[PDB]
Amino acid sequence: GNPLVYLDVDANGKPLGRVVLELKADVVPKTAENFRALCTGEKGFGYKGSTFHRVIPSFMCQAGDFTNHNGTGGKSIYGSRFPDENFTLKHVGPGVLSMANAGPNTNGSQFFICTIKTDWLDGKHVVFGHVIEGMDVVKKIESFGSKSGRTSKKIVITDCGQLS
Ligand SMILES: Nc1ccc(CNC(=O)NCC(=O)N2CCC[C@@H]2c2cccc3ccccc23)cc1
Repeated sequence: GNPLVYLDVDANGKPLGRVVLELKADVVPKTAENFRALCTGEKGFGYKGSTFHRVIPSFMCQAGDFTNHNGTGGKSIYGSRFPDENFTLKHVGPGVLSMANAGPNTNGSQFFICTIKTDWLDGKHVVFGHVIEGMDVVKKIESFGSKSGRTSKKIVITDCGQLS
């Protein structure tokens, strides 16, 4: 079935707990496979040690720039960027997992988890999963955000991997 992956997240050196995500490989296999491998780190690189660099309360929490560590970078298992697979899944509510981008067909490794329904991103950002467990962790992360997106705590993915 669909992969289940996890992110263990710190805020200022103390553990917040674990976010578990289902990756919808049945709808978006390529996008799901990318996130899966970046979680395990099996290609030699991935999310372990990277940060949530942009967090905006009542919107979303953005992470995954493990190359430049500032929100301009990241890369996929396929190459630096890969196409928008499809826009079949929608940004329906809190807990939606979706790809950040710099316009059409520029998916890399950056992703976000919504804390509200973000319908205006439908057709622009590829939705590829959702939060199975650990929305409390997502809310903690959200609480350390700000209007500009700058975080008030250092939010790090200390460990990540595949559960099934
Ligand atoms: N591969 C790659 C991906 C992203 C980037 C940098 N691009 C972005 O951060 N773009 C914005 C973006 O993807 N998102 C996800 C929802 C959060 C943010 C976003 C998306 C759409 C509207 C937003 C309005 C205000 C603040 C953030 C907005 C560079 C390289």
